[PDB]
Amino acid sequence: SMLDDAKARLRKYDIGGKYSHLPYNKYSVLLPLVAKEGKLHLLFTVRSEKLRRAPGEVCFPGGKRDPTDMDDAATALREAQEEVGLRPHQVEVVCCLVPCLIDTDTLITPFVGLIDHNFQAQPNPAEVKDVFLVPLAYFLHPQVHDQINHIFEYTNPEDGVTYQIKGMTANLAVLVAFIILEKKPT
Ligand SMILES: O=C(Cc1cccc(O)c1)Nc1ccccn1
Repeated sequence: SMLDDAKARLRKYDIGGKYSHLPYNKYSVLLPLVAKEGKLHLLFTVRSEKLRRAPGEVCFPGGKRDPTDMDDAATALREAQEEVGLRPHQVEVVCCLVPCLIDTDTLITPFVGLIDHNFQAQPNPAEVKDVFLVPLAYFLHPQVHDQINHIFEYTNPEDGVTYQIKGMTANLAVLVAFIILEKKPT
């Protein structure tokens, strides 16, 4: 099946806990996969304009590890719950992708999660201005604008709203699309 095939692909890129004990400032992100209308989508947040770090930018749910977290995957799930109301029973964490090094002292670990079909986002307005889906296949043929670094523009055909996706967020979206969608019969 589509979901079994995605999980099987994702598992081949799982690095697991290999890098998780290293003494960094630690953040986790959830790359949330949603199946709608026969296709896979990624769920993105738009950060509240109130936030000091990157107000109004598109990112994945996630945040800083805290002492309660049993592991890095727990960080991502805790933060996703706080930000968009995703409950742990509504997500299956399939794997841990390549961590992202930033600022010399920070390590961001991404987890891919399969999201339950009955989940409906409840944006927490103190943290999240908007939540939206992008079809995973979009990231294979994105609409690119050079700002000189590359920015994706995605227009939701439901309402005509355009979102800008860039940086680590855009890079991780492409990675997940390659992993899941490369080399498939039609
Ligand atoms: O803070 C995060 C996770 C993260 C961590 C490092 C980089 C990044 O782009 C994203 N995501 C968030 C925070 C508030 C509202 C929505 N989403």
